[PDB]
Parts: sequence; C-alpha cells; structure tokens
Amino acid sequence: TCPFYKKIPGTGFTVDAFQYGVVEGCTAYFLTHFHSDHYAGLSKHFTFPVYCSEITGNLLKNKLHVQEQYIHPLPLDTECIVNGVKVVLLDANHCPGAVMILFYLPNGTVILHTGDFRADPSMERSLLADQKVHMLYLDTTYCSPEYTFPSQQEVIRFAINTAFEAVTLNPHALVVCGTYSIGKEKVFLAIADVLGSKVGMSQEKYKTLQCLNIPEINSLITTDMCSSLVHLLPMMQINFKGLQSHLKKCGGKYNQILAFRPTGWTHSNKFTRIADVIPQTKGNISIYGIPYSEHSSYLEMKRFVQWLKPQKIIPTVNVGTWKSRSTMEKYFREWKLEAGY
Ligand code: NI
Repeated sequence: TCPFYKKIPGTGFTVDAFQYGVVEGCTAYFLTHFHSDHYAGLSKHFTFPVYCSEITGNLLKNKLHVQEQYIHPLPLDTECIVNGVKVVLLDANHCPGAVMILFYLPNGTVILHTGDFRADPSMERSLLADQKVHMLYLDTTYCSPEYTFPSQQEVIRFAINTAFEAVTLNPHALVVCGTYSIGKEKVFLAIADVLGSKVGMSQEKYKTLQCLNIPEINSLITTDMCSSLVHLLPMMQINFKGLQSHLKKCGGKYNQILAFRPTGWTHSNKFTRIADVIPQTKGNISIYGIPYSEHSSYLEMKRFVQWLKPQKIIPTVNVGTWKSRSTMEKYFREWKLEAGY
C-alpha cells in the first residue's frame, strides 16, 4: 500500500508510486526521473496515464517498453492542465530528464515536489520566483551538516587533469569509468573529450544514452571497444579483480588502467580535500573514488529552503527511522527560526 508522502491531497495524483498495484483514487501517475527505486513496478503491461519529461518518456518506451498510448511527456517551464489541475515541470539538476513538479490545487494551495534534486541558486530565478509555496515534499538524502562535498565543476576539473596527465605520461594506459544508472555522464564525457576519444560501452548502455537528448552524442560514444581508450563498465566490475580481467580482454593494446568510481558522499570527505585525493593501487591498476553528487549538500539544501520559506515540509528520503525523522525535524526548525518565516 502506497505511503502518504507519495500522494498529492486534493487531487487524483501520485508521485513515484508504481510498486503498490492499482492505487485507489489515482487517475494520473507522475514519474520524476528514471532511477529504479522511483520507477519500481512499471512495464509493458501498465495501463494508466504516466506523466513525465520527454527524456523520461523515451526511456519508458525503449527500455521498459511501456506502450506509447500511456506515456504523456510535458515540456519544461510551461503551465499545463492535467485532469483539471494546473502543473509545471522544472529541471531538478539531478540526472537527465529529472524534474520537480509544481501543483496548483483547486483550493488555492501550492505544492512543490522536488523529486530527487541538487539545489542551486539558479532555481531562485525559475518560475518559483513568482509565488508562495505552502507544502514542500523534499529530497532529504543529505540532510545533516556532516554531508559536505565539492562542486561538480571542481570534481570534473580533477578528473580531466588526472586522466590527461596519466595518459600523456603513458600512451598505453586505458581509462575505465564505472556506472549503474543514468546520471553523472559528464565524468566519462569530459575525460574522453580531453583525450580525443569516443567512449566505448556495451550495446545496452549505448541504447540508454541514445534516449537522453544529449547534443552531438553520435560524435561522443560507440560500441566499438577497439576504437576507444575510455571504456564504461558496470560499477560492480570497478575493483582489482574485475579490472585485471578486463585488461586481459584488450589484446595487449594496454599495460596500465586508471579507473574512476563516481560515488556520492563518502566519510573520507570528512578529512580529505578534492585536490589531495589519492587512489588505491595494486600493480599496474589504480582506482579513484570521486565525490560527484547529483543530490544537494546540506548547505545547498538549507539555502534553497530558507529562500523558498515553505509553511510545511514533508521529507521523501530517510523516512524509515525515528532517529532520522527527529534529526530532520530539528534542522527544519533551526532553519525557520534563523530566517524568521
Ligand atoms: Ni535519483
């Protein structure tokens, strides 16, 4: 049964609620983004209207085979009427196709559902500038002050400079990057651009990327592994055993691997600056963990909420323990007392 924080009151709508069977009273199912914990339950046998971005709808049709007659893509930044209710989709600064949803309820209440997001000051100049929000359904993934990490731009600078130095020192080094979902494509795209290479990958991953409306993508990626010196592999293979095994398959073209694991936050962020990050090494294999986040830091989250000044917050992440719920409620009250709303 569908939990309360996935239902939008005063509407027939749910958000990211496909794993509960037929939800009583639901006339339209919204999907914020194509990540498995959020789409859990969708397939070619789904027969209710799904509302989403264009990129999410391309993934639903090609990867999950949802029939076309049930996919309702909406443009961004544009007032739309759905089942008698005004809605707007906004860019979430998460993975490709990820949105936040503004709902203008028939009684005058305004709700913002962030989906998953990485808050940014640019959101202060979206269509949010113009009006009051009563209720905020908030991605609270990193809602505690210990969660610090650098800007995506600083992380990419470190990656590009590391890869270029290594391959210039040894033209026979291969670069490998891990992945297990959409998101974080700038990591492997930026490294391949500095090296003058396309990115090589499986047919299954190439198919996924072809759904994402990335400009000039045909110029940037390939299934011909032999033509490429930046390879994508499943995240599970980014370990000394899996990398050794991969290097064997490359027919003596290469004699070294440099590999990247984009994670979110890790407790080494408590101590080490991005500039000082070092790899784990075994023989001719080095592995870097890089803190590339597609979720708000604590400070970015706090800035957004103190600007928006919502009357009520409903967290959508870390909701399963009393300790997590009490910690988040304490920070929401701090924020409200500090800013005066
Ligand atoms: Ni996500």
